[PDB]
Amino acid sequence: QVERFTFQAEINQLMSLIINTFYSNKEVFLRELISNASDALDKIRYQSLTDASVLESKTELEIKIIPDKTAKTLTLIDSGIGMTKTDMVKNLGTIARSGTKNFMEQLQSGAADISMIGQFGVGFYSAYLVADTVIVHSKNNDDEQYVWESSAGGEFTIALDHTEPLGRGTKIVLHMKEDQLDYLDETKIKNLVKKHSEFIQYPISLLTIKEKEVD
Repeated sequence: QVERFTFQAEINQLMSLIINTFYSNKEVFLRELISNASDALDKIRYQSLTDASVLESKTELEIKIIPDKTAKTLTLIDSGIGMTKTDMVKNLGTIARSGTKNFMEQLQSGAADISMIGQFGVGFYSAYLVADTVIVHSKNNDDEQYVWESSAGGEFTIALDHTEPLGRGTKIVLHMKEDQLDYLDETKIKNLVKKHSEFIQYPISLLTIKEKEVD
């Protein structure tokens, strides 16, 4: 069963700004999503320093990135703390901090730019610089696996997830814009991932799917 929600007014505005106005360093999205993956890993790691048994659902702490030219998708998977269902509504549909609300005014005035979005915990929405639709699958130790989706337009959905179990963590699937497809190209994505993960302390693996006709 599919459950439907409205973005908080500010999140709608953030998303319109990202979708409808111009910004020339769209590649910032990758920095933001890798940073979010790192933070979720930090969090499970932190818990495990008290109770190593929290890692039982999935023992590796790593990040995987999978460009798929045929599906037109860029997938980023981490084995971080994951989000419960309520985590997901809170984190991907709302703003918590008043600081985040006022940053939104600074941003919308043009005084701040999109690249500082992470300082205010909404770096995720930068995915919409390069993607028309975003799917987030997540699994936290204290809840079931859920799947969130939004193509923006003021609304998002959440459903029980019946796809491949993560064990623990988050998988973000960006359905790429027609014009932003070179982010799926091997050399470009390799360089970008390298550039934007230099201080990340978790292993990051990049997949390359090659497809050749056999003659």
